[PDB]
Amino acid sequence: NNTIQAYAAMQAGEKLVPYKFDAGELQPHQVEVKVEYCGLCHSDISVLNNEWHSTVYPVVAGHEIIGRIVALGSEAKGLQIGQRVGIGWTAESCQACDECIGGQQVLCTGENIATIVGHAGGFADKVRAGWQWAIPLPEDLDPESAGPLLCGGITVFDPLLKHKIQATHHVGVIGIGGLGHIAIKLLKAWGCEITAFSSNPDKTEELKAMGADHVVNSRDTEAVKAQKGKFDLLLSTVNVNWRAFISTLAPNGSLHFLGLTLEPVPVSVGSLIDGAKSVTGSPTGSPAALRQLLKFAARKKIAPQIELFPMSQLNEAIERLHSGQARYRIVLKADFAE
Ligand SMILES: [Zn+2]
Ligand SMILES: [Zn+2]
Repeated sequence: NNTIQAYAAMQAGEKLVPYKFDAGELQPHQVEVKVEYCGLCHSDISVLNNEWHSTVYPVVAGHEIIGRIVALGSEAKGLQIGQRVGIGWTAESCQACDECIGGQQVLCTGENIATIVGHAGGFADKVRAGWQWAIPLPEDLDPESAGPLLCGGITVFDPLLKHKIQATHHVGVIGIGGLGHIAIKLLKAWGCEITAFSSNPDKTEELKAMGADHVVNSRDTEAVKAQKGKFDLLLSTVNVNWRAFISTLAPNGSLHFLGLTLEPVPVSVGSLIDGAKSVTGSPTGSPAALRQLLKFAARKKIAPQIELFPMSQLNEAIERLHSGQARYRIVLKADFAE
């Protein structure tokens, strides 16, 4: 009665394979969700490949989950069976440390668990998480495209909150894959002036229609230099000239890293000192911000353009992600036998 059908990597770099496991008894602090959709992004690939030397094999990935509650632990508050919720990067936190009790559960300094790190995620017919991390969806939010908001969306949304970004500010976005695409739509709803840095000069018309006010060839060194002093906030999605880009920050501006790149970034202290600039990063959101983002997306239409695959075609979906051709986020539709 606790069997979960899933897709797992048995070792690093393998094709994902059909995998059944015994989830054990649902614990009082947990909820169980029947998966409807699950987004796919490069953080899944990184865990599948043990890039961060934290993967427990077999690993069931998937951390952009939309589904409905099918079971509640006795400690769950505010939820009901049948309710549509989202589950993102974080599955459990301790609820009692200073960070958790003060509403920063993503910064938990006690025991905490990420959805796909030593835990089974959303590439499955059911998934479990702590009740505070099952984020209620507005009834009017399209479930098919909402999954990516729990990862790509929140990693852009949280720096907007933290840096108190307003419509008057000018924000730059470095690299426009699926993550840069979500950033542009969110920033357009925010009212900001938007510059997109792209190495593909052919995409200039599509980026502008996406909401970008300006498009800069990130390969042109002189063109990046010509952006000196413009940005209150610079959002990097990349994975590879940081002096040149720090120069494009306005006074008091921030360079903010979204995804976990492992390559160290050499920072000249003088470049931070002279303009009172900062380098920062932020995790994948606490429950209050996740709730706020879903509410905002129901009002503004920030959801990404998605390509939908059946979950039974996960390996094909992973190949599509790797091709770079996805426009713009890949989502799996759960299609397990009932
Ligand atoms: Zn993701
Ligand atoms: Zn905690």
